[PDB]
Amino acid sequence: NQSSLLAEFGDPITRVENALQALREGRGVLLLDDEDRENEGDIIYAVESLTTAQMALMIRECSGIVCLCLTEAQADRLALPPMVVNNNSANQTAFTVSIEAKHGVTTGVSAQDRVTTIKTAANPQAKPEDLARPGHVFPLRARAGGVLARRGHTEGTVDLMQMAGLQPAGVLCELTNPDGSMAKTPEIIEFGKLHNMPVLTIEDMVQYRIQFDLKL
Amino acid sequence: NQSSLLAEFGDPITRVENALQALREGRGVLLLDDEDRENEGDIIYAVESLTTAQMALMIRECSGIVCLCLTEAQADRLALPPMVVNNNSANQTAFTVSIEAKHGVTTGVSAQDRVTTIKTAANPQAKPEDLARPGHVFPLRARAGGVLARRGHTEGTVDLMQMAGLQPAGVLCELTNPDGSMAKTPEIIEFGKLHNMPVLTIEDMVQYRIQFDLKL
Ligand SMILES: O=C(CO)[C@H](O)[C@H](O)COP(=O)(O)O
Ligand SMILES: O=C(CO)[C@H](O)[C@H](O)COP(=O)(O)O
Ligand SMILES: [Mn+2]
Ligand SMILES: [Mn+2]
Ligand SMILES: [Mn+2]
Ligand SMILES: [Mn+2]
Repeated sequence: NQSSLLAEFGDPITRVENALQALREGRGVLLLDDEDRENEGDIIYAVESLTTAQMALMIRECSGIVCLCLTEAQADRLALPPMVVNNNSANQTAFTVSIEAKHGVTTGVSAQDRVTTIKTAANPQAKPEDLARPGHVFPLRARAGGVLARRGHTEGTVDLMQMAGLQPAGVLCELTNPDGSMAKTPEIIEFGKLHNMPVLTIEDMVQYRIQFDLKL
Repeated sequence: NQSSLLAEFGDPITRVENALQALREGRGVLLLDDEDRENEGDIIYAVESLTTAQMALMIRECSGIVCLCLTEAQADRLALPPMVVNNNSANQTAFTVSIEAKHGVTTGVSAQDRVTTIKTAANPQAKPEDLARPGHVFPLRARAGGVLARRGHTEGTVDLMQMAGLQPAGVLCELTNPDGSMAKTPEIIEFGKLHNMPVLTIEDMVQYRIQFDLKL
């Protein structure tokens, strides 16, 4: 069972602490949501240490649809409305209109261009016009309350950054197997081993926030 | 120079004929746009023969942001408005709001789910509600006139399908190098060799349409 499979990463508190420490060191982590939800593992990286090589890894190993998780304040600062008014997607994933950096990029898709666009959007001094729309980076609005309000990877990502003392912005992308099927827990653990990436779950995060009166 | 590099695929007419023949056989092709434009090569597949293995190849070898090129009529039939009203992206790429199949899929990202969503959207009997919005497939509206009106991969894709006698819908995604840089003409030719994919250019297509009074 999943809990058993993740015992080798530690108990849930340790799984969380190790994930926060990796983010502080500028490395990436792997977050699983609930098995009854998507049952998917996302590579997560902090924006402030994001490199081209980290972006290249997400693109060649994940779905390629790399999302920027932002606070509501930061999405508002950028004037990013939701992509659609009545979002009838399954999880109601909070996609804004997509974005490209307006300067410093060419077609927008190269790993470097995506990082340039991500760092431009996430800049606390960003202004709306720094971003052309549409583009090849996909922002997601994290709910206030984080994973204590919505058990999504979006909220997990921004919560991880805050809990780690980092700028509240991170990127994510779903781990995909070579044959196009989505990575399940055994493949996610194995990929974390290869790439020295801690593995944790939203459930670990909820327990942790609800054991250390953590309001972010 | 590029023209020289592509002489080994034939003269421009032959490059086009070989691309149309591969599509009819259900294989994929590689389309380059103008060197002064994006200078990028897209893997293109026809929707009607699209398989999970073909979708898995685009995801692990390309940007992962897989687009469905549709006619204006078909995008209208699906009630797909442009993602943004004032599109200030560089090429004014005609992104609609993104889509997922409403039935037959789980999270939407697996290669199989994307094909399910693509085949649902492209179905000539499709209705708007067959697609949830937003999602993980990105439709693009091809301009009337095709590449004789707009020299984009979008129009190249739908034009290729029509010229080949196929249903006017195809998918595309930009060929990406392992390190995240975008594939340039030498890498595109080499990738076409490996995967037995013809290579052609929008310029080949414009010449061809303007040498065989081809109005589609
Ligand atoms: O759809 C996705 C991004 O395109 C992934 O499923 C991402 O994890 C969605 O976020 P969430 O888990 O918060 O709904
Ligand atoms: O942006 C893209 C898809 O996301 C690619 O550049 C695609 O080729 C864009 O289409 P076009 O060449 O017609 O502008
Ligand atoms: Mn910020
Ligand atoms: Mn998710
Ligand atoms: Mn059609
Ligand atoms: Mn293009």
